[PDB]
Amino acid sequence: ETQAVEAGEKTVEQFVQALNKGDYNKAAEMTSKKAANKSALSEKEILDKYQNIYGAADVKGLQISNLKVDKKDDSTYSFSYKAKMNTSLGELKDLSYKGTLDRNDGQTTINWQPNLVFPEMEGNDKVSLTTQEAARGNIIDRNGEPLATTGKLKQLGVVPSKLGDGGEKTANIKAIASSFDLTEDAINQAISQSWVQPDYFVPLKIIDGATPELPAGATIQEVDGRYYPLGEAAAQLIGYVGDITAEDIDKNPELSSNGKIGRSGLEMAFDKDLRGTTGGKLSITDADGVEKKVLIEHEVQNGKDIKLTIDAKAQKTAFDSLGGKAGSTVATTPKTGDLLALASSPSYDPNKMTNGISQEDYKAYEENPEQPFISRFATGYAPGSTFKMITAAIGLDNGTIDPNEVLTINGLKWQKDSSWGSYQVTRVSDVSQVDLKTALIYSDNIYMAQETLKMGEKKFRTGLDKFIFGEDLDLPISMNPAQISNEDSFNSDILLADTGYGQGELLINPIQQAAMYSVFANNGTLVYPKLIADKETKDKKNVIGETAVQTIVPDLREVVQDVNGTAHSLSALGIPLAAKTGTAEIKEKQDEKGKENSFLFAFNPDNQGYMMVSMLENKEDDDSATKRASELLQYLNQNYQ
Amino acid sequence: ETQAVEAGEKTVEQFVQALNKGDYNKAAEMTSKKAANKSALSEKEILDKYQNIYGAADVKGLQISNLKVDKKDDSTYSFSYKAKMNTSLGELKDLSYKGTLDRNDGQTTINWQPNLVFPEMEGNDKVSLTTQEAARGNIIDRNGEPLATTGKLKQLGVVPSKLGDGGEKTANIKAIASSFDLTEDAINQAISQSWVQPDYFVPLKIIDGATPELPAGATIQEVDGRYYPLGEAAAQLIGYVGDITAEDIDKNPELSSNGKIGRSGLEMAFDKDLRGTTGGKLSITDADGVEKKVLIEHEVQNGKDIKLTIDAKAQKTAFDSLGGKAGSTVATTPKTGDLLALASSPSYDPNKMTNGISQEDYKAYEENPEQPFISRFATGYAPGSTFKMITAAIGLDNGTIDPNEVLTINGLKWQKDSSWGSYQVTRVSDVSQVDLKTALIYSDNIYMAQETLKMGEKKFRTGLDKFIFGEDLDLPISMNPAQISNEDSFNSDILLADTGYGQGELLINPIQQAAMYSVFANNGTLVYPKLIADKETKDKKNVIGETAVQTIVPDLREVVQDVNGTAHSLSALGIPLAAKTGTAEIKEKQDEKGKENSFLFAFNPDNQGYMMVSMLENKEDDDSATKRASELLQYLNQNYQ
Repeated sequence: ETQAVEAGEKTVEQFVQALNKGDYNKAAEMTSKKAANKSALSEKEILDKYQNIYGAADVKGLQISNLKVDKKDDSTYSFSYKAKMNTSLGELKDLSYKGTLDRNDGQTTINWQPNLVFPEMEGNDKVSLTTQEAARGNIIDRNGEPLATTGKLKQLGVVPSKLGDGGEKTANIKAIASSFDLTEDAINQAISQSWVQPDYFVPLKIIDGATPELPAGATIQEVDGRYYPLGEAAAQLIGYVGDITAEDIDKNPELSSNGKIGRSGLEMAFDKDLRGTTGGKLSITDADGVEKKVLIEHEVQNGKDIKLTIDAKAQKTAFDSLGGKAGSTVATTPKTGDLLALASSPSYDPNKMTNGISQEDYKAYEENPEQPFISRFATGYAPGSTFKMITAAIGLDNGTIDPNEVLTINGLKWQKDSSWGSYQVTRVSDVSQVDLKTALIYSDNIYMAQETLKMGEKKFRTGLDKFIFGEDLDLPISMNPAQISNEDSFNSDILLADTGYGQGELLINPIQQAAMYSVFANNGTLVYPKLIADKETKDKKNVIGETAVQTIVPDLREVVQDVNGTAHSLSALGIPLAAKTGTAEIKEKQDEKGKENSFLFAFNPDNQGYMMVSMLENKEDDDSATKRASELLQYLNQNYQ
Repeated sequence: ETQAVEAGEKTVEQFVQALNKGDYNKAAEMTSKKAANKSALSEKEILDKYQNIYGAADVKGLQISNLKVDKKDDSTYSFSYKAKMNTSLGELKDLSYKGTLDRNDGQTTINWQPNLVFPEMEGNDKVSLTTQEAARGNIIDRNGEPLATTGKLKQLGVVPSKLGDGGEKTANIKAIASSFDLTEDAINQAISQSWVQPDYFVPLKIIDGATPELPAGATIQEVDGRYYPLGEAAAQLIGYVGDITAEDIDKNPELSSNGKIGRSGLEMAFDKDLRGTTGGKLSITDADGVEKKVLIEHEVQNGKDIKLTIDAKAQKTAFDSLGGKAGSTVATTPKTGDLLALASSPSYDPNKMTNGISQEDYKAYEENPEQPFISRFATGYAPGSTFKMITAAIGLDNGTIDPNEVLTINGLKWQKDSSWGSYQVTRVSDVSQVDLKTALIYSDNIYMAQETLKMGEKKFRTGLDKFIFGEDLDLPISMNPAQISNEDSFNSDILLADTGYGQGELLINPIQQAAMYSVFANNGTLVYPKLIADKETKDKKNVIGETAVQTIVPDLREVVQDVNGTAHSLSALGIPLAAKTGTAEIKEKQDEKGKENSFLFAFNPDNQGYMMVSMLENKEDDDSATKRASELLQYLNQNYQ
């Protein structure tokens, strides 16, 4: 009967999944009694064998194939199969397992033998694992400057024994507390943890400068560890690493139990390329200790470096220019798409995170209303009033907009008709006669709203659709694709109008904005941004017409040159600029009034060497993105031609 | 020299693309002079030949392959290639073209011959095309009732000659205007269009009932055409058809120039299956008229029917119950996912659209603030306070919620702390002691907000992620996938709290809501909705725990049974119900105050025969989804067990 063979195969498959799912006791309970021709061990001993051995090699994911179950005698059935499993040294493949089953009335059991752990095992053999951790690779900028590297850090700590009794003990703590900027309550709390022992060195802080006077008990020790040279200026992008946990290993055995793992940003995105592969040997030995079989063996491979398009000098300038306010700044070389800077403010100290951080300091980052953990350059926002230049291009392309047509606009508020109720589009300057150029120079939202309505939704979307809404940019930074609105239709003249000047339901992150605005530096060609230096330049032709660009850019030079251009403060710099400012009124439930976002777009219209998009989120009164752009503009202009 | 062969191949490729892009004059201008051994015709005559022939067969998309260009003599090069093109009768494939090129100094030209139109053509041959339009298929409900079919419509019209002079002419118009509900200005305007001729029959309207008294000039004629039996009650779903235009044919030659095309809803989604394929013959004949070659020939294939899960009776009831207000109602048989009703109100008359509609009536639909064209069942909305039951399930699954724990809540407003500013979560009933059951019965948002905050974002998302946010449901209805929020993180306790009771940045359309709530009728298993009757049932196991369902459903029965349950009016019906009401406060720019959306969720907890989700958008004071649910609930309960 194959009626028994059915159960035979079934038993082995159950045994196999029991091991696969790490439930060794369940597997043990499917074995025959301990005997000469049956199971070599008892259940408890089998359980202990797998737990000990499979645990030592971090075995995980036992999968089989080519199963066969024939019969040899009434009471015994032989079986065989190929198998593979993952370990802390990679996958073991094409392993040949075999043994026999014991049929008994309505019970089929496995005559367990040590060879069902690893095929070549017999009797009291042993397993040995040896390993070498791989060194983590580095993240460097476009010129080789380090962004994430491995430094030799100075570490301060105290030895309770060499501290004192009561007299100096209290005074020595004072000395080190002031000498190294440390709350003396943190020091006492540090030295009184359950693990601390009178003689041990109790680590306290990392000295990131020249080592000063050392009081009694205070001492410095070198330790290797990750180091982020730009600090918080590039924390959201770069991210940080943390101690590997038992839980991380459970998900991926190929990590180093004793190592570091990327917890955020690029460190995580490229954790694999950066961590390399563990070196080592997994072997079976005999009772004595002689090597009997090498299951896996390979030399360590250190992590490889990742070279970015980022310009460390630009990153820092972009970040510092935000003055610790909520905002972000993206800078590119629009003809190739290189991301020179990806700044987000406020930020967090990645060196503290990776070197052990106070549980209250961490919470301080989380509860901070300005949310430093957010990567603002990868977060979607209404693009703001700057978007008028896109709407304008579309209008010129489709013929809806005559640059010379002059709209007559009275006052600072406008609505199509009474169906809009109390809603009205708003502008800041009351200019009566407004043509396109005048609308761009003064940032006139009423003009663009009117032209958007004139154009109509069908044509406006036809133009928007030629951009990148909906697309997943090919970047190692988590983000959502830009959207025009929540649905395929606005179903609203108000929304259509608001979308026309960058408000409405538009969500476009800064990287996506720089991507879209690149058309003005490539005659209507859109150039996708890139972050990895070696990557090839990718673009998308005919997003807007060359005529539209040649019409609009001269107007954008006036936004700077003209005495009433919104970006005229930048004309003083004396460098060729084409720019466009913008705002975005946002509503919040917590705030009585509404918040305002300030934006700046700018590039060199002579050589198309650089481009930058900057924004201050929920700006303070009198603050502005333009007000903070000079240094970066001077720097990019100087080095990117 | 292959230097000339380069140009030879190039010339043919240019000639080919010129034809491909329909620019026949450009192709003609690459031919040699008219001669015995050169081109058979002049350019103007070649131009006219393609325009006439390729135009007659709606040729489009000429593509070649296996190009070869050898030489025969110093002055002549022979060429050949396989080709294919689309036509009004489908694609022509494996066509063998051949001819010769004329080299001359630095100019290579094609010695054009009629065989470069169709391969077997010679001299003064002709092309003939004959066709038979396919009959459009039908859209029927789960029991065969027609939803989109082809009826024989009665059409009223007038004959100006048989109308009068001045006396009866003015009086006869009065008679027909009142006898058929027609503005007599429309009648005069109708009979005075530039095309109208004294003797012609001027069509005016479609009589959708019994034909009444016929005044002088008024007459009725039968015409075949699409007919929608449910009318506006299923207009958004079904959609309508319109006259095929030259522009439609330009995009797809396989359509019938003389036919109908789906412009919206299912009629469009399944336009192809429904339209069938044109029958006909494309042949080449000789000067005389004798058939010389049949290029393509096949019999017509009428469109095939599409059978939906919809229950026409339920569709109409669901639609009528909305009383012309803005809203939508979805109904299913949650164990299989069948969509019994997909109602959206207000609506538009699909029979008017397909039978020619006033340009002002069409505009009336568009400018209507309630936007009847929107398919509300496929539009994303904040799910509302009903969502508390999902949040509750997650809380029970992860152990954050103890059903018996009693929160003490004072008043109708609550905020975590002062960081929330003036923002506060709000509830309608001031119940001091609130446990889960009590929170569900009274629809207590403060309770769920507190539990959501307690649970925390990481766990809340872990639970939400087991649902269908992000997924593209497999349905022939255009929609966007549901979203939890705009980003992967809320970055806000307020948003986290609001999301907990169905507000915040949640966007879930009604079909997606019914999909999610199906877990309560399948022990935590989610069952994907289906619209096509023959389609196989698809599900997703373990979205929530069986314990959570067994805990929550009894509470949902109390929402109906308990005297203070929000859905207690429905207890009168005397049918087994488990329900949950909800609201959603929305803000608008046009309105001074905020708008409110009312929702109802309900199903039979005894047999899981049906489920329904209904919503009134921007409801009028005192209106409610629950207030309008009885008839549908009585009907579904009766027929879906």
